[PDB]
Amino acid sequence: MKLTGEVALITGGASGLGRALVDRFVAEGARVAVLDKSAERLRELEVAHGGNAVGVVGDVRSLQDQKRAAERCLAAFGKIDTLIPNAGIWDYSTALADLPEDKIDAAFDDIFHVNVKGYIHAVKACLPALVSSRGSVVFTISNAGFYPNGGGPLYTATKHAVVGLVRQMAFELAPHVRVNGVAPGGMNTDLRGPSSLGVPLADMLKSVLPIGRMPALEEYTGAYVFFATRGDSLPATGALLNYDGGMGVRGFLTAAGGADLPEKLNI
Amino acid sequence: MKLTGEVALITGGASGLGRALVDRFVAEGARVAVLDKSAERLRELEVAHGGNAVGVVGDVRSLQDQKRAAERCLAAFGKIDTLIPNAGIWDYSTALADLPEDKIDAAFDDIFHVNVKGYIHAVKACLPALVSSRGSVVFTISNAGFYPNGGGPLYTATKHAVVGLVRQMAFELAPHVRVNGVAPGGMNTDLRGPSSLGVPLADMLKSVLPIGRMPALEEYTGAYVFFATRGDSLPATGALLNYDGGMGVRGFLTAAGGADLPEKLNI
Amino acid sequence: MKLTGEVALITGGASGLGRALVDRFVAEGARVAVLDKSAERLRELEVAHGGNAVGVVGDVRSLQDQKRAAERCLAAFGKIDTLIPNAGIWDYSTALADLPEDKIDAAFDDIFHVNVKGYIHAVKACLPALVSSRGSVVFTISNAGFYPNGGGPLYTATKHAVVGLVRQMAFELAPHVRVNGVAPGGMNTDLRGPSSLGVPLADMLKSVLPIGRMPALEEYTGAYVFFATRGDSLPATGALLNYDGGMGVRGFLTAAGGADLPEKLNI
Amino acid sequence: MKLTGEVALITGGASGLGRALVDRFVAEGARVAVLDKSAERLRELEVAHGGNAVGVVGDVRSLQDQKRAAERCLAAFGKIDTLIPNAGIWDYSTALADLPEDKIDAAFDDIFHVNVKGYIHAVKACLPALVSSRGSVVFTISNAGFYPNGGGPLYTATKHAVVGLVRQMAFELAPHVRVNGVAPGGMNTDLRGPSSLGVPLADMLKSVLPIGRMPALEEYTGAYVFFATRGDSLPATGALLNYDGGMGVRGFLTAAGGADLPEKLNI
Ligand SMILES: NC(=O)c1ccc[n+]([C@@H]2O[C@H](COP(=O)([O-])OP(=O)(O)OC[C@H]3O[C@@H](n4cnc5c(N)ncnc54)[C@H](O)[C@@H]3O)[C@@H](O)[C@H]2O)c1
Ligand SMILES: NC(=O)c1ccc[n+]([C@@H]2O[C@H](COP(=O)([O-])OP(=O)(O)OC[C@H]3O[C@@H](n4cnc5c(N)ncnc54)[C@H](O)[C@@H]3O)[C@@H](O)[C@H]2O)c1
Ligand SMILES: NC(=O)c1ccc[n+]([C@@H]2O[C@H](COP(=O)([O-])OP(=O)(O)OC[C@H]3O[C@@H](n4cnc5c(N)ncnc54)[C@H](O)[C@@H]3O)[C@@H](O)[C@H]2O)c1
Ligand SMILES: NC(=O)c1ccc[n+]([C@@H]2O[C@H](COP(=O)([O-])OP(=O)(O)OC[C@H]3O[C@@H](n4cnc5c(N)ncnc54)[C@H](O)[C@@H]3O)[C@@H](O)[C@H]2O)c1
Repeated sequence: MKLTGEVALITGGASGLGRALVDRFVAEGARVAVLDKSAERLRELEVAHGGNAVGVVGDVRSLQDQKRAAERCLAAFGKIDTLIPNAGIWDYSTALADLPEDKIDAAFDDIFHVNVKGYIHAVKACLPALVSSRGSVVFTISNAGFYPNGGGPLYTATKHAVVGLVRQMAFELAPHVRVNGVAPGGMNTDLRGPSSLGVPLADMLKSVLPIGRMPALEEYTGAYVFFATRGDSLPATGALLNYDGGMGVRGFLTAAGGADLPEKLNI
Repeated sequence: MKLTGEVALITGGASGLGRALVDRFVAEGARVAVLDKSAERLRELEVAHGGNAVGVVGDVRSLQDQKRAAERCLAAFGKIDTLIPNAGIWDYSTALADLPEDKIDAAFDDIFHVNVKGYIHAVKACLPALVSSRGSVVFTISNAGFYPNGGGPLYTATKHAVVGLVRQMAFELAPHVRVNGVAPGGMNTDLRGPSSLGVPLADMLKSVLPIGRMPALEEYTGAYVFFATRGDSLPATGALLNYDGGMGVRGFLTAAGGADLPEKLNI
Repeated sequence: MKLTGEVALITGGASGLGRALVDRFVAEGARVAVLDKSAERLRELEVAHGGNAVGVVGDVRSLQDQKRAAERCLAAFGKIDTLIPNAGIWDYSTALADLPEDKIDAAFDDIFHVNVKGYIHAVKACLPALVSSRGSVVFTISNAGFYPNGGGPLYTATKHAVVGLVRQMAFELAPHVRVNGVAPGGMNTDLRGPSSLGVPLADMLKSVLPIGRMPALEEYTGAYVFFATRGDSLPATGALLNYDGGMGVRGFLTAAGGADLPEKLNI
Repeated sequence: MKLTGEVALITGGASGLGRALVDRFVAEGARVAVLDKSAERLRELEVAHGGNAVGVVGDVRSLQDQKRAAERCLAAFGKIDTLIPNAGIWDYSTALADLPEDKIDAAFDDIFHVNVKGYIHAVKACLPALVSSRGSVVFTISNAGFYPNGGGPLYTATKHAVVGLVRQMAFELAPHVRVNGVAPGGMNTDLRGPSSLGVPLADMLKSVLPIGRMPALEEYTGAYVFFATRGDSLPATGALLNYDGGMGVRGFLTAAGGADLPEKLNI
C-alpha cells in the first residue's frame, strides 16, 4: 500500500511489463494513466481497474499523442506524480552482418523512434505536470543498456541511449524532478519487433542468470513501486538499477558460483 | 508494514544511517539484531524497540564477534533474512600528501579492517544462515565508491573495494543469496575516523547535490527496505544503487541544471 | 613511424579531430581514406598529404556512400586495417525544455542519423574488409557518452548509444575484428548542428578540466594511434577510453584537487 | 621509439608483466628503475639492460623502501616521468566459504598491503618527483577490478580498490600529475599468493576471451607505453583501459559472436 494517492503515467502498458506495472500500481492504491497503440487492450485494462486506471489510444512516437496522454491524465486524476516511459521494441537480436542493406535504414528509424524518441517525448509532454507535482521519471531500460548480446546493434544502442537520457534528464530537471532508470532482464515476454526484420531455458539458467530462475513479470514491478513511493526515494536521482537476475555479475564457466553452498555449509 | 516476519542483522546500527535502518526495519514489522562497539547507544535502541531489537557489543574487525552477533540473532529470532554490513569509518577526506609518513600504515589498517574486512567477516559469519533462508546481503557503499572527492585515497579505495565485494559475492553466493549495494551520499552524519589522524556539505550544496536539498537520515532507509522485501527485489543481485542526491550526474557550473525551469513553463 | 603499411578509413575527417587524425595517421606512415560531406576541405587535405590521402565526398547517413568510401579505400590502397567512425553533429547543449515541439522530431532524426546510423553504416560497409585484414574499429565517442552536461538530451543519448555500439560490435565482430571507443572531451572545435535549431570552455575550465589546460586537437590523436597499432593493442576490445581531461574524476568545488601541492612539497 | 629520454619507475618488475614492461620500456629508449623483493632477478634485469635499468631491493609494503626506490631512481637518472605501481598478489581465486576462519585475517592483511597499500606508498614516495617532472601514474589493475570470477573476495576487492585510487589520485594530483589505470587480463602468468592460503585453455577461448587467443606478456606492454609517451596522452587522466581480451563484452553462450563471419561474408 505504498502508492496511496499517487498518480502514474505509464507508456506501452497494455501488455507485458507495462501491464504488470499497471496491475501492481493499481493494487498499491495508485491511479494510472496508460498511453498505448492497442485500443481494445486499453479498454480491457480500464474495466479491470475501474476508476483507478484510464487508457488513451495513441503513438509514443507522436508528441501530440503524448500531450493527449498527459492532458487526459490531468483531466481524470488532477496530477502526474510518476512517469514511466516503458514502451519498447526489440530487434530479434539481429547481428549487423544479418541486417539487410535495403532494410537497415527503416529498421533504425522504427526502433529508435519508439525506444528513444518515445522516451524523449513522454518526458517532454509530462514535464509541466512533473515540475508541478515535483515528481519523478522512471525509465524502463534493459540489460542491453549495459551489456552486449541482449540484442543486435540497434536494440543495444537504443537501450544504451536511454541510460544517457537518465543521466542528462536527471541533471536537466533537477532540483524539481528526479530521473531514474530500471534495467530489467531475464523476463518471459511477448516482445515484438519492426516489420523490416524477419536462448533455451537450460542454457539460460546455467550461463545467463546467476539467480537460477526466470521470474514472472510481477517480480519486476517492485523496483518501480520503490521509485514511485513518495518518501522512499527522495535522495535517488540519476540512479541505475540493474534488475536482470545478475547478468553483469555472472561467472566465466557458470552463471552462479555457489550452487554447492547448501551441502558445503552442512545445512 | 512490508517486512513483517523478516529478520535483519545490521552492523554499525547504533547511530547514524544504521540506527535509522534499525528504526525503519522495526517499524516495517521486522526484527533487528545489531552489531556495534558503542555500548550506550545499543542500550538506547533496545529500550526504544523492546524485544524487537537485540544489541550485541563487539568489533566488526573480529570474526568471532561477528559470529557472536549471528548466534544471538538466531537465538533471539530464529533466522537471518537480510544482512546489512553498514559499519564504516571516514578519513576526513585527508589527501595522500596530508597523510603523515608514520601514521599512514596504521591508518590504512584501521580504515580497511572496519570498511572492508568487517564487511567480509559479517557475510562469512552469516553465510550458513542466509543460505538457509535464501536471504540477501545489502552493502552500504558510498558516492566514494564511484566518484572521487567523497573522501581521501583511503576511504575512496575502501568504498570502491566494497563495490568489488558486491560483484564477487553476488556471483559466489548465487543462486541462493542475493548480494546488492546501496551507496548513500547527501547524508550529514558524525562519521568518525582513526585515532591515527587529526568543509560542511551545506556550504557547498549547489556544487554537490542536484536534488537541491539535504535529505534526512530517514530518507535513506527506503532503498534497504526494497532489497529486504523478497517479493519486490527477487531479480536483483549485483545491483549498485547510487543514492547520493545525484552526485554522479551533476553539471559543471552548478549541480542542478533546471533552476529556471518553472518559469520556462509558467508554473 | 608506428603505422607504416597500415590503411585507415576515417569519417568526418576533413576538419577538427578527424583532420588531426588524418594528419597524424599519414605522419605515422599510414594511408588514409576520408569520408566527409565537405568538398573544399577534402581537397585541402588531398594536396597536403599527396597520394597518401584520398577524399571521397558523401553523407555518412547514406550506406551506399559509406560503401563507396570503402570501395575507394580498397581501390587506392588495397585494404582497410583501421576504421574510425568519427563524423558527428552537436545539439548546442539545448535542453529538452528549449527544444521546440515542431523542431524536435526532425532534430532527433538529424542528430541520430549522423551520430549513430552513420557509425552503423560505416562498420557495415567496411565489415568484409576489416574481417579480411583482422583489423579493428575505433569509435569517437565523447564525455557526453558517460556523463551529463556535455550536450542536451539528443547529443547525450547519441553518444551514449555509440557506447552501446562499442560493446555490441566488440562481441559481434570477435574474434577477428576488435572494436574500441575513444571519448575525447577538452576539445575546442567548431562542432556544428542541425538546421532545425538555433558557454565557452575557457570561461569554465576550473570547473570542467582537472588537467588545468586546454589540449590541442593534435593531443587527441595518440589514443587512436594506439588502437591502430596491431602490436600494441591486441588484447583490447570493448575498451572505453575516457579522454576528456578528467571530467569524470573532477571535484565538487573545483575540477582539480591539488592546486596547492608544489608548496606542500616545496618544489 | 616513443620513450626516448623518459624515465619510469616500475614496482614488482623482476618477473611477469612487470619484467615485460621493463624490457619493452628499455627497448623504447626509456630509463627504468625497479623496486622488487627479488635481489638476484633484479641484478639479472640490470645486466640485461646495462645503464638503462637500475634495480633496488625492497618491499612495496614499506614506504621507506619506496622512498629508497624513488631516491635511487633520481640519483641514477635525474627524474621520474612515469610511475607504474605494478606489484600484486593473487588469492588462487579462493571463495569466501573456502577461506578458513583461522587464516582469513592474515590473508586480508597480506593481499591488501601489497595490492593497495603498495600502490598508495609508491605514489606517496614518488609524488615530489612526479610534480617536478609533471608526469603520470599508471596503475596496473585487473579485470578483477571490474568483473567477478577473476579472483576471490580478497583479490577482487583489492583490484576494485585501485580503481578507486585511479579516480581519487587523478583528482588529487591534478593539474600537475595525471593518474590512469590499465586493467590487463587473460595473461599467461606465474602469479603467486599468500602463505595463509593453500581454467582450461579450451574453456578460456570459448567462454572467457572473445579475442579467441591468450596473448603473451609482450602484447600487454603497449598500453603502458601509450600512457608513458610524452605527447600522446596529455588529455588522459582518470582513464580506465580494460585490456583483457574483451571479458566485459563477452556473450552469454559463447565469448565471441562472429566466428562465422569470414565464410558468411564470402571471403
Ligand atoms: N524481452 C525481455 O525480456 C526484455 C528485456 C529487457 C528489457 N525489456 C523491456 O521491457 C519493456 C516492456 O516490454 P513488454 O514485455 O511489455 O513488451 P510487449 O511487446 O509485451 O509490450 C509493449 C507495449 O508497447 C506498446 N507499443 C509499442 N510501440 C508503441 C508505439 N509506437 N506507440 C504506442 N504504443 C506502443 C505495444 O502496444 C505493447 O502494448 C520494453 O521497453 C522492453 O524493451 C524486455
Ligand atoms: N557521512 C556521510 O555523509 C556518508 C556518506 C556516504 C556513505 N556513508 C556511510 O554510511 C555508513 C554508516 O555510517 P554513518 O554514516 O551512520 O556514520 P556513524 O559514525 O554515525 O555510524 C557508524 C557506526 O559504526 C559503528 N562502528 C564503527 N566502527 C566500528 C567497529 N570497529 N566495530 C563495531 N562498530 C563500529 C559506530 O559505533 C557507529 O555506530 C558508513 O559505512 C559510511 O561510510 C556516510
Ligand atoms: N567539440 C568538442 O569539444 C567535442 C567533444 C567531445 C567529442 N567530440 C566529437 O568529436 C567528433 C569529431 O567532430 P569534431 O569535434 O572535429 O567537429 P567538426 O565539426 O570539426 O568535425 C565534424 C566533421 O564531420 C563532417 N560531417 C558532419 N556531418 C556529416 C555527414 N552527414 N556526412 C559526412 N560528413 C559529415 C563535417 O563535415 C566535419 O568535417 C564528433 O563526433 C564530436 O561529437 C567533440
Ligand atoms: N594472473 C593474471 O593473468 C593477471 C590478471 C590480471 C591482473 N594481473 C596483475 O598483473 C600484475 C603483475 O603480475 P605478474 O605476472 O608480474 O606476477 P608475478 O608474480 O610474476 O610478478 C610479481 C612481482 O612482484 C614482486 N613482489 C610481490 N610482492 C612484493 C612485495 N611485497 N615487495 C616487493 N616486491 C614484491 C615479486 O617479487 C614479483 O617479481 C599484478 O599486479 C597482477 O595483479 C595478473
